[PDB]
Amino acid sequence: CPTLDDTARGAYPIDSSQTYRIARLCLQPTTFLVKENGEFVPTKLVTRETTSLDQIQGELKVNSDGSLTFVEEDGIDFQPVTVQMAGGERIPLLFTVKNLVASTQPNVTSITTSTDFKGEFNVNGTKGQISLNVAKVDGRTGEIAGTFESEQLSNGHEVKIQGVFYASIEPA
Ligand SMILES: [Ca+2]
Ligand SMILES: [Ca+2]
Ligand SMILES: [Ca+2]
Repeated sequence: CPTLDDTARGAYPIDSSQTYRIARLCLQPTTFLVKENGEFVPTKLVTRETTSLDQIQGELKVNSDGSLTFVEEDGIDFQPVTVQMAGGERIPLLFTVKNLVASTQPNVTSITTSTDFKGEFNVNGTKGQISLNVAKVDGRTGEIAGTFESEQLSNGHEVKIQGVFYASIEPA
């Protein structure tokens, strides 16, 4: 995924008289865990081409409590991946955030390094959950970066996926 400038600093103010969007969201997985014996255990990513989701975008709606809700409306939000268990089994997994709806804490006055987005998405007839932890904000450009963790059910396996993300926020 893209990265922020070395000098990225400061919060990104949100003007309540304006509306905003996520123009781009990129998820780069660093971690695929598969449940075995009730434990999420690590696997090796075997797919050597791009495994990121990117170009994800959509409105940021304002709720009555001042939180923002991201409604995913487009993007490369689905990627088939193959991982390999320690014992050698190669499992195809579906990495996705399709139909993501994720909200911040209340009373949004600015996007900061303590902003979180939490919500749910659809994986071919079941729900997944995801948390985005913003870790860095460029207040000048609207670029943000952080880490994510999702849980879902792809191909008869309960799967956790973790990694890094980049996004850009801008007025509508
Ligand atoms: Ca453990
Ligand atoms: Ca453990
Ligand atoms: Ca944070």
